[PDB]
Amino acid sequence: SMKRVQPCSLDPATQKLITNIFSKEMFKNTMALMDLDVKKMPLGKLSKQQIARGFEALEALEEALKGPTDGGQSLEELSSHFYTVIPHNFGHSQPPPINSPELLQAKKDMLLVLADIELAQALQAVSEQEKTVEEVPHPLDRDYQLLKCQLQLLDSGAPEYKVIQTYLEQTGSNHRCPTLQHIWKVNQEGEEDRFQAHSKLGNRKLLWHGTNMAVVAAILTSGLRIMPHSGGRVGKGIYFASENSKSAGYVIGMKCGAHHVGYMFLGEVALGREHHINTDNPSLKSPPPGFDSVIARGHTEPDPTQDTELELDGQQVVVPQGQPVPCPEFSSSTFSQSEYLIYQESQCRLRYLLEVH
Ligand SMILES: Cc1nc2c(c(=O)[nH]1)CSCC2
Repeated sequence: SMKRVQPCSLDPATQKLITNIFSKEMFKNTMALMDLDVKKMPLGKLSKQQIARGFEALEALEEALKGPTDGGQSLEELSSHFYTVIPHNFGHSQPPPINSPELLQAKKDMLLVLADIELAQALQAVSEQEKTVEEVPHPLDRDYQLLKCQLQLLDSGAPEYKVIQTYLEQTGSNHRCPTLQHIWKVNQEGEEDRFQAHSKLGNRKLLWHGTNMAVVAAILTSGLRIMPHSGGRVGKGIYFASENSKSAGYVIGMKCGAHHVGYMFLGEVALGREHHINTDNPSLKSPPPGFDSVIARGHTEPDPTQDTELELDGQQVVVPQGQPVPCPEFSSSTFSQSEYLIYQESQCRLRYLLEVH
């Protein structure tokens, strides 16, 4: 007969977060923003098979792009097949040909977001145990438990609160300053074991990772990942910034009522011996031999003399506290702001999640 729904155990802020990151409207908004046809590709219709087939179309396009003219299919023809697999919407005009490396990576980045949307759908599937029991958790407790990631809301007087607020305020944009609403301490267990492997590795820094809302659930469940087909200015790794304003550019938020809500992570990254670069290298898949990280160095860096430390699981972790200052050694760099790169998932541990407006 009628199953009982148990009261929610979660505080209001965490309830709102959980509502936001599993929101169907949000997921569909993200798809429409990536030019996808949500009518032809419903959320409940998304499959891993479809996404794999899309990546296979992009791989064929990549091969056609990298040359030469070998008498294969045209770029228009191979685009047309991609759009059969992954329906796009451009006001019912024909979609554009995927005919440049820039556009190709954009379609790769899109499919990676769609893969993390699919993940959140699959995660929500009702299990057979859940159908037999006569009392069920509040839907938000259920969704929270699916993450298998401990979240703890921080209050104003938490040991790290002011340190994190200062990091945000001092390294964020001077005019378009993102407003802190909430901070959660993040404990994704199953990250801990692989992270402990790097315990001898010094040079740890708390670094920003801005993200769109559509991939937050996947990150909470899985950690920050190096996905096949991922890339960027410093190659195939996980990207962090010491400047909030740099990471805030990657925060795709959503309109709530009269405000715009978005999410940013702080990860503890074991950088070890750093290799500094000053020119883009999209082909990097690891640091040079003897290095543990690659730092694309910017014209500016948060004033190192203002750096502080937090103790996280018995380790000292550098947290920038200073406004960006010019670095004369990197004044001719192709990077205005630094991008911090690691090339294995175990060198980072999620530590904090911030809600910003
Ligand atoms: C998704 C994401 N990308 C990057 C950053 C980020 O915070 N998020 C900062 S470095 C440049 C790339």
